[PDB]
Amino acid sequence: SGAIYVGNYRVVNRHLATHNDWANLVWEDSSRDLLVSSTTAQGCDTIARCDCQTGVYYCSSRRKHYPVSFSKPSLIFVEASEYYPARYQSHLMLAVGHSEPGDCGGILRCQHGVVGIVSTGGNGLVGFADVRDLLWLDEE
Ligand SMILES: NC(=O)[C@@H]1CCC(=O)N([C@@H]2CCCc3ccccc32)C1
Ligand SMILES: [Zn+2]
Repeated sequence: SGAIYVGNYRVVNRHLATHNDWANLVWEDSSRDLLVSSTTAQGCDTIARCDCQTGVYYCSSRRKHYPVSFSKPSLIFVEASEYYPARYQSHLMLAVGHSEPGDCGGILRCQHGVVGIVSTGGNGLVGFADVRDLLWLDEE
């Protein structure tokens, strides 16, 4: 579990969105595993606007933050899980690292701010859903 809280937005994995998220929906994209809902309180996270390929992510299944090198956001084939059939996931970045399903939502960040959140994994790989291209998170 986990979310990004920026301005009056809450960014969560679409497969973990609550009824309150769907009832206050701003934007959702199944192919990216992302959903954004509106909040009453203002959040403290800042989104990175960069092309960094090194950062640090939070792994709840180890209670640890790990430094990682990660690939550029791309269209990657992800195997079937309990939440999605086997399909291509877009805007996904991979790194070598530990990840279990419940690790989804952990933040990946760099020197500029939040880059994305854990969305995929298994077998010593961890995949992050990028949010750096969602410029509208910084306004309205
Ligand atoms: N985004 C997707 O297509 C799904 C979302 C839910 C989900 O459990 N995953 C994978 C399954 C394999 C292990 C694993 C480890 C860590 C995190 C996520 C996963 C991918
Ligand atoms: Zn950066």
